[PDB]
Amino acid sequence: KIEEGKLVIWINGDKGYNGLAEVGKKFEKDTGIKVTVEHPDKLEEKFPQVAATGDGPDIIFWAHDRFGGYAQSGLLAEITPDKAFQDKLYPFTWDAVRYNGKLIAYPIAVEALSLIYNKDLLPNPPKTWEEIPALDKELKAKGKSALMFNLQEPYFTWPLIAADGGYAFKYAKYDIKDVGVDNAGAKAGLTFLVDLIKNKHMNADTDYSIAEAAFNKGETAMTINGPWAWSNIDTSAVNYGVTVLPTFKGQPSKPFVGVLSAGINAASPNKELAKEFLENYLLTDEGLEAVNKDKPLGAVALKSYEEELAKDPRIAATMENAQKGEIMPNIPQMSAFWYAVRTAVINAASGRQTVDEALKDAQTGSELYRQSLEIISRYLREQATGAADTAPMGASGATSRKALETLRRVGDGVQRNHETAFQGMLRKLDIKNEDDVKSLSRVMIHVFSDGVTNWGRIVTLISFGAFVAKHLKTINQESCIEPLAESITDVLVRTKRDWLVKQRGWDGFVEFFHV
Ligand SMILES: Cc1c(-c2c(-c3ccc(F)cc3)sc3ncnc(O[C@H](Cc4ccccc4OCc4cnccn4)C(=O)O)c23)ccc(OCCN2CCN(C)CC2)c1Cl
Ligand SMILES: OC[C@H]1O[C@H](O[C@H]2[C@H](O)[C@@H](O)[C@@H](O)O[C@@H]2CO)[C@H](O)[C@@H](O)[C@@H]1O
Ligand SMILES: [Cl-]
Repeated sequence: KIEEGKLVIWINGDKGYNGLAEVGKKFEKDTGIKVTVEHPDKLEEKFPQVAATGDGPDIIFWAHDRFGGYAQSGLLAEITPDKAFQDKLYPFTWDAVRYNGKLIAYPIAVEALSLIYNKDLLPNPPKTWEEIPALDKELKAKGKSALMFNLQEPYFTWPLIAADGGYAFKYAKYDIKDVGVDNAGAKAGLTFLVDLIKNKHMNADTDYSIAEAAFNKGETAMTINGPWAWSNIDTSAVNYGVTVLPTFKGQPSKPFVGVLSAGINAASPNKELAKEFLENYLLTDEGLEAVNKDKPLGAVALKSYEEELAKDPRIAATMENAQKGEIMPNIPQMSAFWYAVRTAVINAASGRQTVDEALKDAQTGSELYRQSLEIISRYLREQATGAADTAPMGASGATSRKALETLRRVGDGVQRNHETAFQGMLRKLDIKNEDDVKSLSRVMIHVFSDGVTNWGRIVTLISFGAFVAKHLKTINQESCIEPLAESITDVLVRTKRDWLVKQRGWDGFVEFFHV
């Protein structure tokens, strides 16, 4: 599906895509290979959908956080630069694009949010979130507002949510069992935001465009944005500074740090062309300058050029915020985490849910994959061997234990009553190895995805997995069970995410079958 002898590149509409296209023309000069740069809407949602069918761009640009998802689904080429090239970029940038030990992208630039303030309105920007209300009242008396930023994307609100002890996945590797979305710190940050809105210091409908227009016209004294934004402010002749984000309850705002990264599509027939492009045209002083001059990249991964721009106090401020922040995890569940928190912030801001209701649903949504896997993996393995897993359930272990106990009753019942259809389907598929299992997964993915949503169909999906798992054990294919459990889990949580959260996840399963 992807055309050989050219390069199609996807990059977000806020990045320097005219600059990248100029690096594209220089490549075409040397090679006679045309480079098309596109910035489609939602490209971070479209890439996984199209790339799975062997379609999409040759190169996708996004922050590193989405790339583990892409790599796990087999959508990215392993990149293998030689030592001489690896040494040209900061090790910590390479770390951002490492997944299960393999480099899955080229790092381009380190991004963090800063407080951007209009020096003519606000000579001294506020050190604390707590002083922004009184600053707003002072500025409204003069026909201005204190602060506007994008309330539609949780990336911009996260630094406040995280300040007093909100976190996504705990680090001390990343404990995926430990989600800090509905703890006291997260509640405190989101409550402060909702109070700002309730008190008319901010408007819940403010998005990227409205904040940018209002700051760049000198109507609001402050915004929160990344380096990409600076170009448009330079154009506006607002006298702006870039500074440390305000503290909350005495603690730094903790922005989620992104490394803008360039991944090669696994389905691309143009991998050597993509590698030559990214290594020897883009990731050079001249290539990054071309992009940076269009929309600023931040602290670039390329040591030689980072040194040249390091003296810029806007970069200095970006790295001060990044140091108070945390590098985003690249784990496959990041997409689910962001979707959950996006919904929680929009709903709390709008009044559709209270902060407690919004962050509860977000915690459920963020924990959904790992919780579902634990139940589904334990059911298939204990069905297959006749022996339960001794290891303790961990956090939400009561939910997991009671869901496992319910599924034992209800799942054993479907395997007994539907033995005929299950044996029939198992006998048709000639399951004798991991290849046969992967093929089954593809079919079962289709049949489950295509049908209606209720606990019975969900039990049927998991119970068929149990039925198959018993087969795999008896034919010395036990190593195929975990990958089957991961397949079932993946399609369950991806295709029924909203319904599952609406039911309070596995608590709803336990209550629905309570007798
Ligand atoms: C495992 C399965 C599925 C199935 C998957 C499947 C299919 C093919 C594969 F290769 C692998 C997995 S993933 C999946 N996920 C959800 N539901 C599924 O099935 C149900 C229908 C169903 C079938 C059999 C037993 C029970 C049962 O539903 C009980 C139920 C339903 N709704 C509420 C409450 N209870 C459905 O789609 O609604 C499936 C679909 C049809 C099906 O059998 C259909 C009958 N066939 C006749 C011909 N024979 C050779 C074969 C049998 C079977 Cl065995
Ligand atoms: O809002 C959730 C969103 O946050 C990040 O996306 C940032 C991106 O890193 C920046 O490069 C810039 O474009 O703004 C985006 C926010 O609108 C995550 O990278 C992304 O995965 C996540 O969905
Ligand atoms: Cl409100």
